[PDB]
Amino acid sequence: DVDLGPDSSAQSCQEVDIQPQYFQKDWTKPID
Ligand SMILES: *[C@@H]1O[C@H](CO)[C@@H](O[C@@H]2O[C@H](CO)[C@@H](O)[C@H](O)[C@H]2NC(C)=O)[C@H](O)[C@H]1NC(C)=O
Repeated sequence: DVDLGPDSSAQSCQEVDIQPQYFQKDWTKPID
């Protein structure tokens, strides 16, 4: 077992905005 340093001292996790409709793009690179 190894040690991965000290734990995080943050009092709050980060805030995000999830919009999956903006990430749907038609870029196809199929395997050839
Ligand atoms: C950054 O991450 C590395 C990787 O875990 C930390 O290195 C460890 O530090 C602890 C502190 O006691 C040691 O016990 C481990 O042996 C170290 N592991 C390695 C692979 O180096 C490092 O402390 C971290 N730095 C900060 C500032 O969090």
